[PDB]
Amino acid sequence: EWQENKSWNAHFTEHKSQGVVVLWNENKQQGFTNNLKRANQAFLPASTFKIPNSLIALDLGVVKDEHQVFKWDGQTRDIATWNRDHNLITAMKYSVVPVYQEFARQIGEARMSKMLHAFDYGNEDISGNVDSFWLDGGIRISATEQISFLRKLYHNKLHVSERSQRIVKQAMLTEANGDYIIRAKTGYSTRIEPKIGWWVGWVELDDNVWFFAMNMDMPTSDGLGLRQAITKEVLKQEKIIP
Amino acid sequence: EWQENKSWNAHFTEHKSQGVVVLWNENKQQGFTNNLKRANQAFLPASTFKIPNSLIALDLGVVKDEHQVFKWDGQTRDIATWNRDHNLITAMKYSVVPVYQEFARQIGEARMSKMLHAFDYGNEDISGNVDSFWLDGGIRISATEQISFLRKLYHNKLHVSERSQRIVKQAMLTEANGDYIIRAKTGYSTRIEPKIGWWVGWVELDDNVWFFAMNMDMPTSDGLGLRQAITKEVLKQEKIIP
Ligand SMILES: CCCCOC(=O)[C@@H](NC(=O)c1c(-c2ccccc2)noc1C)[C@@H]1[NH2+][C@@H](C(=O)O)C(C)(C)S1
Ligand SMILES: Cc1onc(-c2ccccc2)c1C(=O)N[C@H](C(=O)O)[C@@H]1N[C@@H](C(=O)O)C(C)(C)S1
Repeated sequence: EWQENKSWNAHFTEHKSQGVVVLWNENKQQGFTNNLKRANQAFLPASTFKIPNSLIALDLGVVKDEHQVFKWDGQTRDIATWNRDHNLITAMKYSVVPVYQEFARQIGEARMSKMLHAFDYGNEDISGNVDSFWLDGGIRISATEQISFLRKLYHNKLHVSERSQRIVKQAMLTEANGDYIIRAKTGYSTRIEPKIGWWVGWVELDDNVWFFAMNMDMPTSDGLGLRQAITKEVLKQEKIIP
Repeated sequence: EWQENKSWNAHFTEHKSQGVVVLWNENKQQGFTNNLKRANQAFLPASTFKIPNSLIALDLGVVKDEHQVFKWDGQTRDIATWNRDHNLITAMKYSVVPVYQEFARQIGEARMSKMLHAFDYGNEDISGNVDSFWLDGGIRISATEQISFLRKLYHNKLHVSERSQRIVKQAMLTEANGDYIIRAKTGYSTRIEPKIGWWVGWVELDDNVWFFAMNMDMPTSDGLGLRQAITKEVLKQEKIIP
């Protein structure tokens, strides 16, 4: 079952914005969205690709553990937080593209292609530069295919080791308190039209898990905070979080 | 209820191919597929677009009835059956692209877009050339979206006349005997990757209707007969046909 709930369109209208939110209730095995068509439209994943990229780099030994230091290469880039030493935890937190480009070059085309076929990930197409196909190449994924992928990660059912899956879930930690835990990854696709923002992940409660995937039109970086704000307005209306 | 049935994958691996078959049982309102992900992935419709294009041409009076002759323009093309006079029945049987390109020019961009919105047909996007957008422009549709559309046609529920719907169902007639009737349309998309074959339609029994939509990888035109043969192997396994 998928069920359409157009009342969530209010949360987008409030900000003169357009997009989709998809929720999956793990206990009841039912899905909900404001737009069934856009829920199945495939886009470039941009920084959401850092979840499968991390899994592959750990399983092949390109990354030894979550404390290994990746030293700054000395090139001043326009994002201040990229101009420093990182590990896996900080490289995911600050979406540090140059660290992930170096992992992809060491994984290589052949192993990257075989791993994405085993994950059943989006359209499985890596055409383009081995170190930029998720930003300006031929790979495409829908919000519903993001949920399918994330459910397998949650249950340790991807073909890679239990250990690789546990470390990446630790790196995805975004928020936690007495009411909920959020594990998630942001993305911003800016190189090829149409320009879109992503937020994909899940909410852990005492007795259930809600998986989510949202995308929205992002003509400039001024609206990037709306990825989390709009998603949290839907979770409150559904009584998932206070 | 959607159920995944991976035993059907044997009919694709037998012929060294890959694809999806989707079935819908009208009496039970239940669907079956070998591949839930591919069942909801969007592709160019190619010649399966002759179903909506026929419906719109009839309803606007571009085509008067099933007997009206469309005289060959006297340009020699590749397919020998295209180099002769046609009516609606023979144009759909032989998939005569040049006849349908002239229908699209007389319908025009504004009326074509309005009718695809009224039908809820795929992504409803006609961007590209008015006479080739279903071959190489922006329009996309999934196997499950082809079923939704065909169910409305079967029940005379699309927003055109009853007369337009009855004449198109006549032009779709493919096979009939004492056990079953098949109404359907073939497609073959090669202008954009991946290259795919389509077969969409339904099977009329004495007391039920089974809707189907299949697509499969088609690297050369040598495998085109597999569109029908693999679909009939699934129908036989499920005891829908003898
Ligand atoms: C190795 C250098 C790679 C840069 O790779 C990009 O394509 C990045 N994009 C941009 O720097 C932007 C932005 C913009 C502006 C303000 C704040 C954020 C982004 N506007 O246009 C371009 C071009 C990175 N791509 C994103 C992603 O991978 O999701 C990002 C948020 C990490 S930012
Ligand atoms: C979480 C998170 O937690 N803290 C910050 C933060 C705090 C202060 C400064 C910068 C970031 C942060 C965040 O925003 N991280 C961003 C993110 O991945 O969503 C990335 N980094 C941005 C950038 O460095 O500007 C970017 C536009 C490259 S995408």
